[PDB]
Amino acid sequence: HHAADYVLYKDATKPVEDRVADLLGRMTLAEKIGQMTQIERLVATPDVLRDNFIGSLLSGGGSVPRKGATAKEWQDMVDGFQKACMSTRLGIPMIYGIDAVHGQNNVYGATIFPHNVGLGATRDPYLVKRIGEATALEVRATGIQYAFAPCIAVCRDPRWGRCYESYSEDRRIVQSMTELIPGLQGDVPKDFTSGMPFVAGKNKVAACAKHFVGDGGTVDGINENNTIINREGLMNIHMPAYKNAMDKGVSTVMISYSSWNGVKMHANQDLVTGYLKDTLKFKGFVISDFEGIDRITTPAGSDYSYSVKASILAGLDMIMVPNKYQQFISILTGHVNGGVIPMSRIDDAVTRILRVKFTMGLFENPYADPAMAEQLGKQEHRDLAREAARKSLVLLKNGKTSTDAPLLPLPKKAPKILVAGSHADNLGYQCGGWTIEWQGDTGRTTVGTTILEAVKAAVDPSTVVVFAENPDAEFVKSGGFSYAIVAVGEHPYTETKGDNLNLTIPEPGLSTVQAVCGGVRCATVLISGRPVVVQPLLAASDALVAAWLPGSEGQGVTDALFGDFGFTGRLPRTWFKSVDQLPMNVGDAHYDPLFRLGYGLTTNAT
Ligand SMILES: OC[C@H]1O[C@@H](S[C@@H]2[C@@H](O)[C@H](O)O[C@H](CO)[C@H]2O)[C@H](O)[C@@H](O)[C@@H]1O
Ligand SMILES: *[C@@H]1O[C@H](CO)[C@@H](O)[C@H](O)[C@H]1NC(C)=O
Ligand SMILES: *[C@@H]1O[C@H](CO)[C@@H](O)[C@H](O)[C@H]1NC(C)=O
Ligand SMILES: *[C@@H]1O[C@H](CO)[C@@H](O)[C@H](O)[C@H]1NC(C)=O
Repeated sequence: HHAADYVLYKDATKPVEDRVADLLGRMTLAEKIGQMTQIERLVATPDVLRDNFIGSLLSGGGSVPRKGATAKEWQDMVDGFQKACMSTRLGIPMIYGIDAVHGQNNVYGATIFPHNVGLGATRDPYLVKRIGEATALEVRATGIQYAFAPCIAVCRDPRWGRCYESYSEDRRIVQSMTELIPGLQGDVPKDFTSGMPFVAGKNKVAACAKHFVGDGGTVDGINENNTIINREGLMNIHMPAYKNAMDKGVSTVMISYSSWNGVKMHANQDLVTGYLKDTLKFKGFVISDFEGIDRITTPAGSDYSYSVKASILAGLDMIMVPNKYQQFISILTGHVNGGVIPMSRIDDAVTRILRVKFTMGLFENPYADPAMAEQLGKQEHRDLAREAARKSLVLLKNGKTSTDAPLLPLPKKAPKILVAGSHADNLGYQCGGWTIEWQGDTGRTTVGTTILEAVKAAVDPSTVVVFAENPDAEFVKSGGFSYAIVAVGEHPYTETKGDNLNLTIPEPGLSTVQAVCGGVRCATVLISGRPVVVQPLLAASDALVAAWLPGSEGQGVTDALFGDFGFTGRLPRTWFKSVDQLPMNVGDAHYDPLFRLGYGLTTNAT
């Protein structure tokens, strides 16, 4: 279709499938295996990307060009990698992935949204769609085209360190929140075939339903462990939201480190090929988790030849190596050369990877748009995060007796008020894991508003606000305070570091609540990724709010505390009486919760 040097796959007017087949037909084995290889930016250089025909890069948690990097710095980094990839013989652009799981959270100045558990509390799928829309803009602000989200785990045991990444223990809630996908990617057209990948264009990103499948069902909530459940239970609890994701055109699916009845997901042909590809008709690409294939074996990485064979034969398309690319490429090349892995399997993997790239417009817009840089941390997106934080809050108690005056909403005008606790003025703590660093961090790690700052921004000018992180009982009794807001809870964590068999918040937390509430009426704001042992906190407190991990916009908390809006959040998980009960989920035979799934007190706006 026209000039003498015409190349069909480079023609933007041609159908995606024709472009895919045209390109695939021209590729060497090296070029094919290259597409299947995703590497960390930490090991990438122009020569590496060119010489190995690399298909993808990622930033893992905390993998950044430098701390405090601007959006333009990120764009320049990604574009530098892309220029190298576009200089190959075939000029196949790389796709760059990142964990943008509650905003573009590795990036300084990015809006940080509430984590998924709090979003489940909102029961507001359209809110979550809007969060996806805002997240896509902030990801593209940094030049990145691919977000490793949503996590559609159905966390069945809050001892899991990733429970906060699950919208709910109830698969119906998780299904509803798959609206994140068309937020990130754009809405699919009316005609759309379930299982096809979709991204609308350069202002949207590819999404990733993860981690397939049963990541939330592991024994005792042990991260990456074994999910022991029959097929009926897997299909009833852990699988449904993957079908919703297919219906919404999710572009990629990431495989879980976990096992199902002792079979590693990264080696499970029956589920990856038989079910996801052949039954759900998924036509996007399947990606490993980080060193996921290494962890097929015990010890991890002890037979990488086997890891490569098992994973590629199981049906994975792209391997998040992410560091030992030469070994990966060498081993896979050897397996193909030896007939151990057929060319049909390689061609399928590359077909899927190319399909996603062509579909999303990556060949037409391989480089960043400098005009998008200003999307990062945009006030409109912060306003959305503030709305989400407020809606996520679950009011658990509002008065010690049925006859007391309800404490909340608090008055904005009072002579003197106390703000206290380890979590009252700690932005990193209110964001939790996957914020700037992989595991999160403490203190003023990004741009945002702490609970203390939010209180100061909310109150009447005549109201004196005193901050004391851990005041003693005498300080409070002598202080002349009208009331106190005390914020405590969990420290940031991610993945296995968050696995926790006791679910008791660190001290000082309870001691501070007891000291404060003993001296003045108190509203306790509990920051956590999950239900934690709460009876002692409740006993001390006049009012108590489960605020989850609300993100950068602390004013969402004060919007409800001071009555600008009513409390509306409802528990998206069971609140247990004790950890000895676990696992214990809504619908179980011997269900004995402290607060049932769906529980939440309300207030009316002042
Ligand atoms: O970052 C890519 C994927 O990685 C793993 S987390 C990974 C971790 O396993 C590794 O030890 O450290 C990396 C960098 O700190 C993490 O990104 C997670 O399981 C996925 O959810 C995530 O999408
Ligand atoms: C589960 O965890 C135990 C204890 O660390 C470990 O020995 C076992 O191999 C794990 N099982 C799986 C399937 O990951
Ligand atoms: C609870 O477990 C966590 C994580 O395993 C640990 O850091 C903490 O010390 C434990 N707390 C108690 C009270 O045992
Ligand atoms: C809140 O409004 C509802 C609905 O009108 C009402 O039933 C309830 O009594 C109100 N509570 C307060 C404290 O105003």
